Amino acid sequence: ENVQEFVLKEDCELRFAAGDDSDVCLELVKGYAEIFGTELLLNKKYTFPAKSRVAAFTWKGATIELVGTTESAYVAESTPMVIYLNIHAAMEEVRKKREEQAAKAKGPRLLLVGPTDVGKTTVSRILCNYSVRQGRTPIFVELDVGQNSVSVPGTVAAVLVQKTADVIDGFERNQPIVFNFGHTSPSANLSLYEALFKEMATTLNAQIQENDEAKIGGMIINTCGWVDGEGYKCIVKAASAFEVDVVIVLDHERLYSDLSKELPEFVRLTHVPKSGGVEQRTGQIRSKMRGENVHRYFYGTRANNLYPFTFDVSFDDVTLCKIGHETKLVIMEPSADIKHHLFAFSRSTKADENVLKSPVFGFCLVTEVDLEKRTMSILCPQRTIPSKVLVFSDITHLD
RNA sequence: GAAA
Ligand SMILES: Nc1ncnc2c1ncn2[C@@H]1O[C@H](COP(=O)(O)OP(=O)(O)O)[C@@H](O)[C@H]1O
Ligand SMILES: [Mg+2]
Repeated sequence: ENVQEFVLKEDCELRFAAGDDSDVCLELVKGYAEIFGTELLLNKKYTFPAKSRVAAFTWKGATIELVGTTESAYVAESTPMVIYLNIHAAMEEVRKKREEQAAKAKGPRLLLVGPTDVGKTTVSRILCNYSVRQGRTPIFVELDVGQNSVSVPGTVAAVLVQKTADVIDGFERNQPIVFNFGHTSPSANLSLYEALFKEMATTLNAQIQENDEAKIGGMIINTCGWVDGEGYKCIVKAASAFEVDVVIVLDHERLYSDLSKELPEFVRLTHVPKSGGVEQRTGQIRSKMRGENVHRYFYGTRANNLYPFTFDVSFDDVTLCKIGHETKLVIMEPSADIKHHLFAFSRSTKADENVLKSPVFGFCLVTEVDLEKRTMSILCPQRTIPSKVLVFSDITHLD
């Protein structure tokens, strides 16, 4: 197996992408390095799968070994990493000030905005990790229903971050708060999209009253890439609902310029460039990535294999329903057209007005519909259904 | 974000 050795000076990153076919293994063999804010352990072997795009950054200097076939691999001397560090530094300063002002203190809340493929999710992740590394537990809010790093696509979610992200597997998705939107873009139903993140914000505000460390941890809010048209007023409502202190605009000067005139004067607005290592992804790639996210939801990762159950449910034992006038519930009769669709297990016990603004327990996928036997087969993360009320998502998956 |  073929090996590549890289010497990184201080403030450089090794940018590489694993091949189309094979894995690439990475090992820090000298110095200190981090991958999107998580510290690498000396001499540990991190196996990344095909098509991964990764940057290992060092503040002090590093020597790194890559084993396996790469599509690209190079050391970059210029990065915006200090910018990202300074935003974290600034956040922690606000925390101290507010803690001292509370002899309960509320941490800073930061909204990241900008178009797709600017490294927004990556920055969110760096910022969450740096807070954890500072001793804090931030709440990561994920409003991107398309490319969601917390739950399945078609959801709006939040997780309390208590551990740095796993280098390979991202953050722990333990006990998130998940709302089912049911579409991959907000433009499919914008009034429902706003209702859901408004209920996210209110729910979060109540939950943090019972948790001092989460309250002072603050929020890092990742948004989707829809910054034009109605997408724009939606950024302003999200900044309002979550009472954000800071808006970070990534690589969009007109957007930065427009928010500067509309946001309240107390809201700090910063424009940062995208990293030279962010690469543009096609729709085929993002579609494939939505699929892998679904697969992960049920089957977990290589390091943490999850073992889901495939069992039959009677149509008499459940109620199928669908949201969408934009915010009305509709009872669905079992049909062949629900095959391959995700369904959310609602926390509402009855199919009524409560379903809309209720978070969900989790998701199943309908694999078979047996109309003659009046049963469906579902793939499910647990043994028995946690709720009898099943809410439709337009997201489909072939297992 | 998603669609073409
Ligand atoms: N500095 C970097 N070097 C190499 N790859 C990167 C870097 N920053 C981000 N990436 C990769 O680029 C892709 C897009 O990044 P992402 O944060 O998802 O962008 P956005 O969320 O704005 O669409 C991801 O695969 C990510 O791992
Ligand atoms: Mg993103």
